[PDB]
Amino acid sequence: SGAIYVGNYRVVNRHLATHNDWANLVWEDSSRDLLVSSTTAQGCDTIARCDCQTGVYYCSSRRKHYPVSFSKPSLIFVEASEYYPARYQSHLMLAVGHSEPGDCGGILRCQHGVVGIVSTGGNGLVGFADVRDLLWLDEE
Ligand SMILES: Nc1ccc(-c2ncno2)cc1
Ligand SMILES: [Zn+2]
Repeated sequence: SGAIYVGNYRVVNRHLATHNDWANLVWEDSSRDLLVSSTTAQGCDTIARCDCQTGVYYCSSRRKHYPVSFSKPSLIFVEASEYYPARYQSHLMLAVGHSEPGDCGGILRCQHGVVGIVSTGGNGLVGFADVRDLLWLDEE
C-alpha cells in the first residue's frame, strides 16, 4: 500500500484505489496502473521533474529502502497479477530488486522528489509507475 500527497491530489495504484478515491476521481489510466483523487487537506510531497535513472524505493515486504538503477518509462509486458490480466503497462520503469504485491504504493525518490510508485514485481524485478510527466500535479 502507499500514496503520494501533492497539493489537493492523492496518487495511488489504480488497482488499490478505494471507493472514496473513485468517488473523488480526478484522473485514471488503466494502462499506467495510476489513479489520482482529490483531497481536502494540502499534501506536502514534491514530484521530481528530471530524467534521473537512480533513486531509492521503500520496500514494505523488507521494511527497507533500497537504492536502485531503473529504466526510463516505457511500454512493458507484465505477467499475471491478482489485480490485473497479463497485459502491457505504459510509463513503467524496471529495476533489479524485491517487490511483492503488497509492496505496491512504495515510493521511489531521487534528490528532485517523488519519481513513481511500486506497481509490478516478481522474477527479481521491481516495476515503478512513473509520475514525473504529470506536470498538472504541481498546480491547482
Ligand atoms: N547502485 C546505486 C547506488 C546508489 C543509488 C542511489 N543513491 C541515491 N539515489 O540512488 C542508486 C543505485
Ligand atoms: Zn531526479
